[PDB]
Amino acid sequence: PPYTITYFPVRGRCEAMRMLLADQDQSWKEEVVTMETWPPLKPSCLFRQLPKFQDGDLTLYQSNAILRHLGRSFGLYGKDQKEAALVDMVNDGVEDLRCKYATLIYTNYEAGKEKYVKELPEHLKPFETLLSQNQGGQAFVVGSQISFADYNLLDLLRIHQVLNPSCLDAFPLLSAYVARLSARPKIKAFLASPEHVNRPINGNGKQ
Amino acid sequence: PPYTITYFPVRGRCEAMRMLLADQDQSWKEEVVTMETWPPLKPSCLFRQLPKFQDGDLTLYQSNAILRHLGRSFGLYGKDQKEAALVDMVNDGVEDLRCKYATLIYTNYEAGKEKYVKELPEHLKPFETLLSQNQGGQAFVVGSQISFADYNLLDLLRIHQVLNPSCLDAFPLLSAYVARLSARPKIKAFLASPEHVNRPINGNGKQ
Ligand SMILES: N[C@@H](CCC(=O)N[C@@H](CS(=O)(=O)O)C(=O)NCC(=O)O)C(=O)O
Ligand SMILES: N[C@@H](CCC(=O)N[C@@H](CS(=O)(=O)O)C(=O)NCC(=O)O)C(=O)O
Repeated sequence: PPYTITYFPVRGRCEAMRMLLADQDQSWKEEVVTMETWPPLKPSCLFRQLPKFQDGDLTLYQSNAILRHLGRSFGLYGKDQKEAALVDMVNDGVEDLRCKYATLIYTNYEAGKEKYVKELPEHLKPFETLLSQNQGGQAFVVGSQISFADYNLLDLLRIHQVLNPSCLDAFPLLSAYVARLSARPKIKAFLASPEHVNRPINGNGKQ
Repeated sequence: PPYTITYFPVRGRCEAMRMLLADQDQSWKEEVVTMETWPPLKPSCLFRQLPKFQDGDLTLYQSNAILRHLGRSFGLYGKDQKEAALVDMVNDGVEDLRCKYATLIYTNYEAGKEKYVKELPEHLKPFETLLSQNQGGQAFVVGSQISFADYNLLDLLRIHQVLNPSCLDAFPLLSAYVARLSARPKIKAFLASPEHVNRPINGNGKQ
């Protein structure tokens, strides 16, 4: 610690790590980058993009690398080696779908939305399946304790319910899971926050 | 162990993990899937895609989760928690470019090649820089020993020299890096093996 997140004024790729830190009782500083401060900041960013994260003397880029680091710092990475590998698997499945939603939103929202929405159940089904194989869907996506991939999947499922309000109809454990995890008191508090409610999900007005 | 890779007849998302295993003196079984056997196997794959990897009784999917699993299993994840964060970030930068190379190859090869090749220096310069900062570029991408991220970046660099043979000309540290790590005796023995040589880089004939 201390922690500082530098990012655009959107939820985007940082709302999962914000919920993690909130649920872990951490406080962090928000360095908001606007349209005017982005073109000069940009060339000093290693992969020329945001997020950027500072944790004491460590500066990190790449949102999943920031989640894996916080996962190691708070013991949110499985109870053993097999479990760590399964948490990585789920998080990459989350990242693949997060990538397709970003392409839809930012590049083909109007024409592609219905297509996207029609293929979506095949992309959500693997998570319903993991949840049924694990402790009756009553616990987390891997194991009996929360991992960084649960914050990232919770975020993904919540932005997709905005995109398509009935997308979890065929998936009961996924609907119960969104409800359960959203009611965790520090996450519930964060989701009610002005900071959370006042920023768009994405940076182009589409949602 | 034992290790079985199930995948299509290509280098694709499996050559980095094949090189890692060879360099580590491991043997593995190759289960090759074809156009005829893929449509029945596809519904049993968790995220409906290959590679699938078996390590004794652990079945994994997601190419980077498999590489992180092997990094954990073989001490190829940096010397401490800060280095592990850095290895994760490097590997995620490789995956972003790997996913753009796959879009060019599979959706836009002929029309996109020139624009892709023009933007490539900007996507390679992050790696050159990383190397500049690490023992003057004479070691690996993070620290003093190899990580799973070096296997993945080396594969990414080698398939980009096939795409555009002069791409590393402005990047002397990356150039030297490819030469150095490809000369590692077990990787060089792998790279000359018919098993490697006869496998196409991609599944559609483009390179
Ligand atoms: N792989 C990167 C992707 C980050 C990325 O795409 N960043 C975007 C912002 S956002 O889509 O995540 O909101 C960016 O900085 N874009 C500005 C630019 O490319 O100039 C990560 O996961 O951190
Ligand atoms: N995130 C997955 C991506 C795997 C993926 O794209 N798999 C392709 C094969 S390849 O492009 O990597 O060669 C596939 O299974 N395609 C068949 C299908 O989607 O039906 C990973 O990293 O492993």
